[PDB]
Amino acid sequence: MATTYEEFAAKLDRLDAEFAKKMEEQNKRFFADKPDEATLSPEMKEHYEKFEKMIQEHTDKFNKKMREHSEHFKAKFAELLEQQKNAQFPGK
Repeated sequence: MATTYEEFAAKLDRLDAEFAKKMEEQNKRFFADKPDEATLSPEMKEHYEKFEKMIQEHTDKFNKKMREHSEHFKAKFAELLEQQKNAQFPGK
């Protein structure tokens, strides 16, 4: 279900606010590698790999300026999963 992420990661690349600060937490993937029930797949680890490359490229500094709108972006994560989940299930 990486789609939900592949769809948001495409539009978030223009914000580098949340996704930019979320990728930096990748290092935590180790300390938090432990099982959390969800046992999510690397579906997001394969796509997010395209964002990190932007961090050191410039996004790292962008997240500082776009951080002003990161308030509404950090929330998008909630709808991110609904983006596709809803895109392939028209009802509500």
